[PDB]
Amino acid sequence: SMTEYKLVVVGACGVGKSALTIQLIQNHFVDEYDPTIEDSYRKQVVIDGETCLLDILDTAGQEEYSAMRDQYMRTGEGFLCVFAINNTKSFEDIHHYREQIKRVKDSEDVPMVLVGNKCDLPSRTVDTKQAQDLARSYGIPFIETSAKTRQGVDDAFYTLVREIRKH
Ligand SMILES: */C=C/C(=O)N1CCN(c2c(C#N)c(=O)n(-c3c(C)ccnc3C(C)C)c3nc(-c4c(N)c(F)c(F)c(F)c4F)c(Cl)cc23)CC1
Ligand SMILES: Nc1nc2c(ncn2[C@@H]2O[C@H](COP(=O)(O)OP(=O)(O)O)[C@@H](O)[C@H]2O)c(=O)[nH]1
Ligand SMILES: [Cl-]
Ligand SMILES: [Mg+2]
Repeated sequence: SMTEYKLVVVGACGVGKSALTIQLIQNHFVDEYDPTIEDSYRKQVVIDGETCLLDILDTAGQEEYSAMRDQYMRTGEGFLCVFAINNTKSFEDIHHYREQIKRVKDSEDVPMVLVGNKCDLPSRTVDTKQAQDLARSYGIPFIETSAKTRQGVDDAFYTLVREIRKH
């Protein structure tokens, strides 16, 4: 049988959670996808010779989902923690996303990948060095992405599957 992986995409409003997810699922860039929509998407992929069924939850942090947030997160096997390379606040928020994931999962060994999105844009305010130092402090990988060009997007999700395997 195919190995099934429940992945959860988190991070500040506007970092590109939806754009990243829709690239993997539908192979196109969506400009300004409805920021309020939270849904799960399924995709079959081959990673290192293993057929994987991915169930990806694209979080939107809306008030209507707030009561059930912990129940939705607890079934996640791995988390993509996304910031944008032109938004320092989204990078500062990463340690808070990790605080909440560690709380819900009651563990410091939750499979996780740090993702720096929008690497196509010129006006960078967070360097790869900063993100790699943060990832190293957590013992997790860092992957740079552009949801616009699709560069690195699959590497981010596939890296998270490899982290879930180690767990
Ligand atoms: C464009 C809309 C959008 O993408 N988002 C809306 C807001 N959102 C979000 C926010 C905000 N603003 C937020 O403050 N937090 C919380 C909460 C509610 C409580 C404590 N810390 C945070 C941040 C700073 C980590 C969000 N948390 C989560 C969330 C929660 N509650 C959780 F328990 C987890 F285990 C998570 F993995 C997790 F990520 C989410 Cl879904 C969304 C926000 C961002 C998205
Ligand atoms: N140039 C560029 N724009 C992006 C990228 N990813 C997302 N966007 C845009 O950034 C905004 C926020 O993206 P969205 O996917 O809605 O973020 P979410 O709130 O995290 O789901 C939208 O206007 C997207 O079109 C990227 O890699 N490059
Ligand atoms: Cl929430
Ligand atoms: Mg979204």
